[PDB]
Amino acid sequence: GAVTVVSWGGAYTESQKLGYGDPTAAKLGIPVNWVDYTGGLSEIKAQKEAGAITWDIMDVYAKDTIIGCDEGIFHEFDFDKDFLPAPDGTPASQDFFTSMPSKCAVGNILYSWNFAYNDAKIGDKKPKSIKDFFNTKKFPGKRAIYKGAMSNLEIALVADGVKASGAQAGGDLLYRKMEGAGIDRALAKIKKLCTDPNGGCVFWNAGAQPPELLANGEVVMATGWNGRFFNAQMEGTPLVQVWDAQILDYEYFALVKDGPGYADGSAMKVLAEMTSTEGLAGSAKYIAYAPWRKSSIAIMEAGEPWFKDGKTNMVPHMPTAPSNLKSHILMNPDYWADNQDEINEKWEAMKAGLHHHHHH
Ligand SMILES: [Cl-]
Repeated sequence: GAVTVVSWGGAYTESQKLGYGDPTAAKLGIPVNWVDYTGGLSEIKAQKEAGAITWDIMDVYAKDTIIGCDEGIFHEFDFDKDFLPAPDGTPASQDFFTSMPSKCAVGNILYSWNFAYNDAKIGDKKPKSIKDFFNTKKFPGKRAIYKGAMSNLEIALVADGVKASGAQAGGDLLYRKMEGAGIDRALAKIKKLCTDPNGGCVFWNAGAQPPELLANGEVVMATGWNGRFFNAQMEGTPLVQVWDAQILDYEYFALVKDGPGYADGSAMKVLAEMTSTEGLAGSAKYIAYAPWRKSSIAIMEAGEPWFKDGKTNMVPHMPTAPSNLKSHILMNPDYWADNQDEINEKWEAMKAGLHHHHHH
């Protein structure tokens, strides 16, 4: 019987299907099918409440591993029994480079939220910083920003000169600066950008939208996920990514309880093989996302140039390359799991106000 995996579409799903889904299906004799979504838990909640679950494995935001575990949607793993050791025998828990954020999480890749511009359209002056993203005098034009508050509030505060630390024990220091007053400052900063006659905002939802909006000249700068910009670059689109105040984030799979392949073990078998050393390394032949396992990282580095063409080196494009980390923020999934409802109420009220005050 087939196992249904849910992911984010475009170049990301392609990297997963080619890197590890199709090989897993062929090896195990369990078909592996892909469904596109745009994140969150609303679809799976609706399916679960209706007693009609058709999804088996979900590729999810870090915060949603926590929420989906706490809501009883996802299966709590027994990590070293359920996931495969590295080839040398290292147990999975020691091969995955850090701890899981929830008992329901298993890592796949690391990715960055950053921004890009179209070098052929932007003009002679070239954006170089997150402050440039907000600078409508030096860089007039529309921006694309993510539909949700998550990521936007962080970059807004850093563009306001509030300091992030990047990764360190306890998470990024930025989050302690995102209490009520900091949230209000961030909302004001976004509102300012979106209401400025020399700015304005398009809110993107699907990961394919930022590169498309830039390729078509609909915005002058767009936030997005680095792998989606990378894919467009490798297709010949003259985008340039800016990594100042990039947010380093961790992606996961979760196993849906009571999905079609749950009781019979087929979904778990697929998941264990997709998240193997070889599978996670294989995905990085297609997209600039870093494998979660140390063993997979070592394979990629030793195998450079690792891109599918046998000539493009992948390490300099990775979210974790030192050059790309110089001023990064480390995403905090507990912050967003805990506070997204309260924040979203204020975020959506801000967005509704953009319309109500907008003159045709
Ligand atoms: Cl894409």
